[PDB]
Amino acid sequence: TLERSDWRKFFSEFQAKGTIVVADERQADRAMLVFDPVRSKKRYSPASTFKIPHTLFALDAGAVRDEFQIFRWDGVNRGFAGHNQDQDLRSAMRNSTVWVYELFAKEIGDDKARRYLKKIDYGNADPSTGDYWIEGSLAISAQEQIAFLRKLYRNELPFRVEHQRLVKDLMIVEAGRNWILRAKTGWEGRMGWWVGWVEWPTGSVFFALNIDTPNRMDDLFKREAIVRAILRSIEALPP
Amino acid sequence: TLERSDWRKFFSEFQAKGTIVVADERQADRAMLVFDPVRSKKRYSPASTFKIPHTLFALDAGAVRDEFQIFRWDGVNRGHNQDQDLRSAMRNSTVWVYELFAKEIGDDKARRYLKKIDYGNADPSTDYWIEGSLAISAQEQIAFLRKLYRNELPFRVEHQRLVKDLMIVEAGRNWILRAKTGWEGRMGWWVGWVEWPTGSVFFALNIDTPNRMDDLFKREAIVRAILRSIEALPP
Repeated sequence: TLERSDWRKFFSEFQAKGTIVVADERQADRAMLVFDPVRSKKRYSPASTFKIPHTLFALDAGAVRDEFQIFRWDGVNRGFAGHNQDQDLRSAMRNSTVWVYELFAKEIGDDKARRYLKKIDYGNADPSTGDYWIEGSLAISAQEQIAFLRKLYRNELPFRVEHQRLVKDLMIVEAGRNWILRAKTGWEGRMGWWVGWVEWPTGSVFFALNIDTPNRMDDLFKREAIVRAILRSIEALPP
Repeated sequence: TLERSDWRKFFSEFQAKGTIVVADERQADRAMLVFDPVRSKKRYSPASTFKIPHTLFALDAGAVRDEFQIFRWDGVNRGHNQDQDLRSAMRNSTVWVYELFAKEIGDDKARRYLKKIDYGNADPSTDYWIEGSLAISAQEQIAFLRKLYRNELPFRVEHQRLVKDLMIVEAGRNWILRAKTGWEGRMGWWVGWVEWPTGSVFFALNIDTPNRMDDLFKREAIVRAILRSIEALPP
């Protein structure tokens, strides 16, 4: 691996404190790039980035059939336009609609959740807590997120390939003729994430960033701002 | 269906002659929008738009394992000159890769697949999808695409998802454009759909190409202009 201490300029540009791991697979046998190596190995609640493996759990357990199933909103104003309405998997993913996944968690159960977490060796694989991925015991590091994402990319997770493909499709955030950005944000109040990858004809560039959010909601834009600036600097995103 | 004769302005804007069928599912119980209904039902060689079903045939027959398998370029300069994977083959309409699949699949199996999905006239008599008797209409392309969208085709759902993935041409935070171009020489195509939170908007256009390659840009130009007019693509 290679430390990129010079990347501090990107974090300072947005007055943020955090870490980022970038694994560029476009060429062969390349070192992972990391800013703040120690923090990159520190485990934190995955927050909504957990929707990536959780969707696999839900599809595997039959808690959700496919991308067309609709889950009905209870009418409760949770203070999120994206949340205050019926949802399908894509809207739930795109808007981090936690209540939908709370439904899945209830149907899956704690015992099965533990088995699923163990089979994918996800962080501390501890679902002790309803939303164990937000306020529960579950925690994972930026480096561990990269390892997990690479397995999903390669269809190497112990789930139906159809489910792995559906989740990768749900993760689409942006795309051009020769590139596709797949990612997921996360925020649990004081910690924010943005993990995913951008695929190019010669290979994919994985990333996992987390930052503290002392300004709460006002710091959320920094997640994508920092990652995009870094990705652009290594030509992993169009200029 | 609803004939949008007023859409003639989009074709003339690009000095083109053709047809387009648009199925906007963002709305409940609606008719498809069509320019030149007669031509919309006329069958034409699918050309490279055939790569959508052909990839399913290839995956199903094991001619290709996944999106990571690499097919080595023979070094012939076809004017495609590099090793390819499914995505590069799709994006660039790399016919030789599919000629490879066709050879492994065989004529009998190809005919079986075509009849199973009742694709156009389902006739591979002869690249049968470019210079053979195989032909399909714009309306038939829409029907086929809708089945793929719904994971209703007679193939593994994982294969249908992979093909839909390979078709990605552009995307935004809440929209994804999946499409495939085709050109048989005298005419060309652009078929696919754009997905939005409230539903998907399917399209199938074909136009004549008297100016050959100089007319190719018109395929996307006309469709994009029409999609924008019904807010199916960002302004």
